[PDB]
Formats: sequence, C-alpha cells, structure tokens
Amino acid sequence: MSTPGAQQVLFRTGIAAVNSTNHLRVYFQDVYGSIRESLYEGSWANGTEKNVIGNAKLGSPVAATSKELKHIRVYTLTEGNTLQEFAYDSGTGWYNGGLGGAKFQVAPYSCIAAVFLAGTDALQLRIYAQKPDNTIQEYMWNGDGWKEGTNLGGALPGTGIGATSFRYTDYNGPSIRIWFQTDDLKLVQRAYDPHKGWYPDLVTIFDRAPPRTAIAATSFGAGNSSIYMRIYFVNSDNTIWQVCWDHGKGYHDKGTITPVIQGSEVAIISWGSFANNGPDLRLYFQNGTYISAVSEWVWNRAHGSQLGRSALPPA
Ligand code: NA
Repeated sequence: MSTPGAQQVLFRTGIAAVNSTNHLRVYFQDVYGSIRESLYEGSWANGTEKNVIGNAKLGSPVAATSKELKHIRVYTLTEGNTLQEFAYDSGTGWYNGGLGGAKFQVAPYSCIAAVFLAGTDALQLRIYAQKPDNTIQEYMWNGDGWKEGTNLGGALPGTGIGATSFRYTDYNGPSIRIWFQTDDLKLVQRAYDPHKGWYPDLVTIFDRAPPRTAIAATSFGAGNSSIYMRIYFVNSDNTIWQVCWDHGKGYHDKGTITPVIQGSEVAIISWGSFANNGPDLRLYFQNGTYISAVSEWVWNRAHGSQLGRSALPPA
C-alpha cells in the first residue's frame, strides 16, 4: 500500500511550489531533512536523492517564490532556527542564498511565507516569519541587502503564514496580502497597497481554525483596481478549505476542497485568468496516498475541480 519513493517523503512535510504557467516545481522535505525538488515539464520527474537543493532542520517550514522559472528562492529554517535561502538563477544554477548569512533568529516553531514583488523586472523580495515574541516580521531584499521591514504584530505561536503579491494594472507599484492566525484562533488578512501602506485593519477570513493550521494563498487576474485571490487552510474536518476573494463580490464561497491527513501542510500555485480560458490552480498536500506521498488537486476551465497527480515523484 506504499511505494519505496513514498517512504522517503517526511510525514507532514512542509510543501512549497513555483511555476511559469504549466511549468511547475514542488519542494518538500525527505525523512533525512534534505529539501528535494520535483518537477513538471510535460510530465512529473525528479524528487530523488539526486534532486536535493539543501538541508534544513527536520520539520522545517518550506516556502518558495519565483520570477517565472528564471529566479527561484526557497526558504527554510536551519538547526539554529535562523532563516536560510536556497537560490536558483537561470545560467548559475542552485547556490546558498545570502539570507542565511544575516542569521535572522526566529521562533523555533515559526512558519515562513515569501513573495517576489509583482509587476517589476527588478528582484524585490518580502519574507514573513514569526519572531520569538510571536510577532510577524517582514524581511526585505531591495538590492541593498537583507533588512527588517514592517513588523505586523502578534499572531498565534506557530501560525501558518500565506502571502501573495500582485500589481493592479492601474497602480504604479505592487500590493501585498498576507494571512495568518491570531491568538484567538481566527484567520485574518493584512494588506499593503502603495498609497495606504499596511492597512491598519485585520480582515477576518475564517472565524475559528485548528491551532497552527497550514495556510497558503495565491492571487491571479489583476486588472484595474481588481484582483482574484484564493486562501487554503486545513479545517477541523481534516480537509482543505478554500476562501475566495472575487472582484465585485469580496470574500465569499468558503468551503471544503479535498480531504487531507491530520496536520497536512499545503501549497498553492496559479496562472492565467477568467478572461483568457483560465485560471489554473494546483494545490499540493498529503492525503494518505501511498501513506506519505504528496498529492495534487487541479482547477482548470476544461474540467473544473478534480484530483490531479495522485503521488508526486519520488512516489
Ligand atoms: Na513541520
């Protein structure tokens, strides 16, 4: 009922994913603590011992962001509970990124979210993690080196963190949205727009979620003061739930998506738009396929919601 390859995947591994349209990369932790990359270039590949991009503390969070597949950054925790980065650039390959040298100390139970800021060719990064005082701290890279950005206040110790960046087509700079769990177990959004900065208000997206539930988010289809967003978390029913932001409706359409193992982590990628025979969504999680394999859920225009690849490489 398992496979040799499935047995190599850590149960409740952190999961992250990046893409350029339907060209996909998925990152996960093996049972030895190595971070591996599985890939989709027309078919699923890799995820083996030969596809290791670095090592992290066992049980580390795993976050990733990209500029198409030209630049990829993967964030995890060291054994010393400092932030670290595995970097890929086209023409260079993989290397140990400069974030680790800053030795930013976070809570041992911190999660991580990461985004490249949208709508610029410049490489601008925002990383979100939880300090020992349980506050959410932004870390920035704007070409001058890593610096602390805005502190976004208290959250539940060990909260999941989701993040997305998009640029409205009528705006002169990028927007950011992040989601986390507060000390009262609610799920909330914080928001950055270039005229308002960080909005003061925490917007509740779900009234009560399991403590330290996984949180993952995406955005797509930016237009003139318009955006679409999807947030995923693991609910008390041992399923992933989806919360939708749709332009002109706001937050609505909250409901279950797919069952998962107790304590599954979650990753989401998206591409395209309602306007051009999209969008496409791909969700990654553990649902007990081959016990410990990572599985995929798909949304597309052709067939809507359905389970995708049942067991990613190496399973
Ligand atoms: Na973990």
